[PDB]
This record gives sequence, structure tokens and C-alpha cells, in this order.
Amino acid sequence: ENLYFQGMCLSIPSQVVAVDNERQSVTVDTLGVRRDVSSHLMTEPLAIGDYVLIHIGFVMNKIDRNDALQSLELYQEIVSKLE
Amino acid sequence: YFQGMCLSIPSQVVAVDNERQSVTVDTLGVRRDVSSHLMTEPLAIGDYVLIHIGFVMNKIDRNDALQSLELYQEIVSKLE
Repeated sequence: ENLYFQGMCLSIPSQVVAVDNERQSVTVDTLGVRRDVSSHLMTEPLAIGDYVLIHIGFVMNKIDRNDALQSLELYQEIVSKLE
Repeated sequence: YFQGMCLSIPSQVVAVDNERQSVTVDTLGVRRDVSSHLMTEPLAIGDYVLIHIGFVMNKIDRNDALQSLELYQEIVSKLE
């Protein structure tokens, strides 16, 4: 699963070349092209010289139910306005 | 970073299967099953969640990565 960046594209092992934990970012090199990326979804702490496989994904964060319920009316109005 | 391009929609947990370790969420009427391992903290039925999208990174063994990269390079030389 972790091999697939998305369903029809193989992740390329990428070397970690910089780590900035105070700014939650890491720089990776993928076949020589460098990209700085947010490190919020790294699955364990990383260091220079580690190799990673990367995929677009997500994690689920809880939100207070009352805040969710109050905000949802605005989300529905947006959908109504833009569909 | 690209999470900055969209607003996560509050989504209700509408089913929980602990034998499969999955949950179902509902986002304005549309339901999806998601792995429970993706919870950042304990969720229960009826809770609301917001996803955080981004690049998930899995560390792999350096030697495996380095040996495989010859094959990636070979594909690139051939296609691109």
C-alpha cells in the first residue's frame, strides 16, 4: 500500500536532506529534485540520510461536537452557493 | 501546506467495526470507510472529525531504497 503515491503512481524512495522540526518541515530529494514539505504526517521522527516513501494521505482529528454542529450550517450554504 | 488549499468538512463517525479496525464517516451525506489507525486520538460513534491532508512519509530501509533506485532510474531513462 505504502508503495503507491496514489493508485496509479509508484512512490520513488526519496532521501531526507534537511529536517526543521520547529517549522514542521523536511526537505527531500527525489531523483535529484529537492522539495520542502510539511512533516505533520511523518509516521516516525526523521533524520538526514533516511529514505522515505511518500504518498498523499490524511489522518483524522477529533473536533468538539458543538463546534462541528455550529459550523456545518456555513459549509452547507457554501455548497448551495457554488454547485 | 496543501491542507491550506481547502477547508476540512466536519464529518460524523456513523459506524465502528473493531474487528476490522475501521470506522465509517459521513461527510454531508456521503459515507466512506477509513482505517482506525488513522485516528490521532480516540474516536467514538457520534463524534465529529476533521481530516488533515498532506504527504504521509514512511521510512524504509536505506539498502532496500538504494538497490531499488537503480530500477527507477532505468525506467526514467527509458520513458523520459
